[PDB]
Amino acid sequence: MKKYTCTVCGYIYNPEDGDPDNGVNPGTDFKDIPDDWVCPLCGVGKDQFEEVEE
Ligand SMILES: [Fe+3]
Repeated sequence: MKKYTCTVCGYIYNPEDGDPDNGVNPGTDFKDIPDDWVCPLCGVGKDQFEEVEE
């Protein structure tokens, strides 16, 4: 829950929005995101994501 950083490129993930365009429905917790999922426009993979305190 809450938003999250990428790691370096600068693509903050928002769970309330999800990333449905990429395959992650809205309301998907960053933890629940499949490890097969990757940054929308960056090539690294979900790792070392800091929580964004909205
Ligand atoms: Fe990225």
